[PDB]
Amino acid sequence: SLTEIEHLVQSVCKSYRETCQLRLEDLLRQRSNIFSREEVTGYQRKSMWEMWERCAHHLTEAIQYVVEFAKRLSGFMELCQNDQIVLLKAGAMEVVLVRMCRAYNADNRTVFFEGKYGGMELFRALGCSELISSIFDFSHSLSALHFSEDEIALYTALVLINAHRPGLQEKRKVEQLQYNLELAFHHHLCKTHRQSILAKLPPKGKLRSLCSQHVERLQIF
Ligand SMILES: O=S(=O)(c1ccccc1)N(CC(F)(F)F)c1ccc(C(O)(C(F)(F)F)C(F)(F)F)cc1
Repeated sequence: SLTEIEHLVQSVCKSYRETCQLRLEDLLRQRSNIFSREEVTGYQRKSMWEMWERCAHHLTEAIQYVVEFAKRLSGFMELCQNDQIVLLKAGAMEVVLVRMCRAYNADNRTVFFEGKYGGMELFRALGCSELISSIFDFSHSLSALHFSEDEIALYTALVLINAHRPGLQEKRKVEQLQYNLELAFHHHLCKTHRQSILAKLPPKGKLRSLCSQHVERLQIF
């Protein structure tokens, strides 16, 4: 019914609030805390290897919270061990990317990274301009939509629970789950007068195309 769906919305948003890693109020009030021209040089002078192993640490950490988010998600636990791993190893990464836009400031084109805010010149040492630019451009486009926490909660759930991932065994059951989440998302945008964000959402395939490029560069190192 309908009450079930309102419950599902509430259920999903609680799970995100508990597992958002960084509170929005902390990220917003620290927007004035910017790296000095000296501190950026410090990061710029580091080696690829140090810089890669730092970023890979923050990512793994972020993925832990995404995993904890998936576990609190209604229906996910009921799935088999195979489909759980299929959905996670495909989408955990994609969720992390979506989550990142909260840490992005469009006013000065900076991102929160290890305590302070800094532009993309901070990652010079990684040696991959195009990849970093992708991340910033993607976050910038998502930041203009002013995603609420609940919108992020519901959207990331749908990113993660997708019945189009190859190698699913219990496909029919993942469809059912996705379904209810789609409805929950649409219901809530209606309740909040935010139906507008749908047409402004990233096209399906974009998220996946980004991740696939990021994972390939990463596996090198
Ligand atoms: O905090 S991060 O290191 C970060 C990287 C770049 C810009 C801002 C923040 N981290 C973001 C996270 F949400 F995971 F904390 C992050 C680390 C590494 C990446 C990479 O995409 C990849 F491929 F290594 F996973 C890349 F290193 F390529 F940038 C992406 C994001």
